[PDB]
Amino acid sequence: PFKPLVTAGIESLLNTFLYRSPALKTARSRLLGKVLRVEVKGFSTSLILVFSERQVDVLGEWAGDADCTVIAYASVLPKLRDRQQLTALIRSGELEVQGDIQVVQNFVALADLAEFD
Amino acid sequence: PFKPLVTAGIESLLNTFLYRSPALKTARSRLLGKVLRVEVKGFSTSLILVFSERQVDVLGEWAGDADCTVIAYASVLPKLRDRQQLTALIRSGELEVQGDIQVVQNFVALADLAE
Amino acid sequence: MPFKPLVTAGIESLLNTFLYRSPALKTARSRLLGKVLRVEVKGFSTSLILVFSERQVDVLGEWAGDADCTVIAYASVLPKLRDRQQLTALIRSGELEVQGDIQVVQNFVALADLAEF
Amino acid sequence: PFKPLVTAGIESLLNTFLYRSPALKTARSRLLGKVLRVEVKGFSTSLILVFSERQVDVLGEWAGDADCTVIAYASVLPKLRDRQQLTALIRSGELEVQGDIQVVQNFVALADLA
Ligand SMILES: [Ca+2]
Ligand SMILES: [Ca+2]
Ligand SMILES: [Ca+2]
Ligand SMILES: [Ca+2]
Ligand SMILES: [Ca+2]
Ligand SMILES: [Ca+2]
Ligand SMILES: [Ca+2]
Ligand SMILES: [Ca+2]
Ligand SMILES: [Ca+2]
Ligand SMILES: [Ca+2]
Ligand SMILES: [Ca+2]
Ligand SMILES: [Ca+2]
Ligand SMILES: [Ca+2]
Ligand SMILES: [Ca+2]
Ligand SMILES: [Ca+2]
Ligand SMILES: [Ca+2]
Repeated sequence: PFKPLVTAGIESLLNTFLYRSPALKTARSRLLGKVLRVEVKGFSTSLILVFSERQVDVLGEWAGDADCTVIAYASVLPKLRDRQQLTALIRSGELEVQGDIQVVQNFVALADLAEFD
Repeated sequence: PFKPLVTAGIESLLNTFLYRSPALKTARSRLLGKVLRVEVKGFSTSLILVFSERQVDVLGEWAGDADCTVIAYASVLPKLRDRQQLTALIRSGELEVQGDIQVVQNFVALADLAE
Repeated sequence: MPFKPLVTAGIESLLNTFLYRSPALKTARSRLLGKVLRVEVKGFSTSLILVFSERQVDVLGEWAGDADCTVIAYASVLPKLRDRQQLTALIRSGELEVQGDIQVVQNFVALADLAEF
Repeated sequence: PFKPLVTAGIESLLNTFLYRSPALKTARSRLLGKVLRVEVKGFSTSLILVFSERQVDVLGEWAGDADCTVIAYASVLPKLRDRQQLTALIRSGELEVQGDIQVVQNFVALADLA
């Protein structure tokens, strides 16, 4: 399978850009204890992001309850890099939000200020 | 340095009794991604339990939102060993539950299976 | 882009997902507790340092210390370090060079062989 | 039952104080892949500390050979909190060091920074 390689590469990417900088501590702390389930529309699978203080875990399977579920095609997910693009994708129907919309809004705010040094 | 030793001793106790047995897997999985903030009434301090697949983190301070908040004096907290004791503690007023009562019900069911 | 920080993080993610999740791999993992395996990727002329603990494996890009076992091979031969029945042939062929404690790479390959991908 | 609770409580304490701060990264990296066996002299028990990048593992038992072994009574072991403290305990005879003394020196330097 290619899913174990996709979840590991996404985990690597999110942690390198969102969890390395001390400037991103406040944006990361808004996501503390949150689970963001992403339902990939093209493929039959989901990606589950679990947010901690020092890391984000990106899982293929999760027996728990998610605080926010986002349903979209693989192609639209890289566009979730700011609040302006998130409002447009919801409006266009491209992205469906379930649960606490503030989880995905705080994710996109953290992603908007992604940096590595 | 009293509180850091209490949170570490509680974390040690919870993981040794609740996270070691493979028989407790189903009870543990009902607590996955849940946060249980305990407000210790006597000492006016809190203990925050965060539940994962392989462990429970016990923290002195937590900046997030809790799924369930239990308010009681330190003396009543060790009595959360089964569902019969929980129902009595709530009824007597000794224990106060806020949020999702199912988080504390699944905690005492997991604690009942430990010993 | 920082491919090395992303590569070490993606490798760390996979090794932990496949080798550190199953309770069947507990004994194989325990043979590696306290060991450091340095891998020199011949094509890229960069190294990966694996540090083995009880509950996890840490993957570092740089380390100024001395590793218990250093394995030198090209990126393409490294996925072949999954068959315990082949590691002896790998070494004989010259494809993989072992320095230090050969029992570290033998126990890594045996742990990797037990895992299901 | 007592020992699994002691090793787990010590593991919890060491990780909370030594493995949380990014300022302790360099001190932690000197301990990478090292095993420090601690022989508690009062109780007939040992604690084995295994140092990684992101955590310390505290084990009750281990069949391997440790990089360093420290032998002392439970009462003197909380005094291993700085480099001047360790030099005094060795001098006085209160603490016995076996193996690589640099493992315990780097542990006490990491503990001093906390
Ligand atoms: Ca697509
Ligand atoms: Ca939650
Ligand atoms: Ca309080
Ligand atoms: Ca508090
Ligand atoms: Ca809050
Ligand atoms: Ca009380
Ligand atoms: Ca009962
Ligand atoms: Ca019972
Ligand atoms: Ca070693
Ligand atoms: Ca095989
Ligand atoms: Ca196999
Ligand atoms: Ca003894
Ligand atoms: Ca012993
Ligand atoms: Ca442990
Ligand atoms: Ca000093
Ligand atoms: Ca100090």
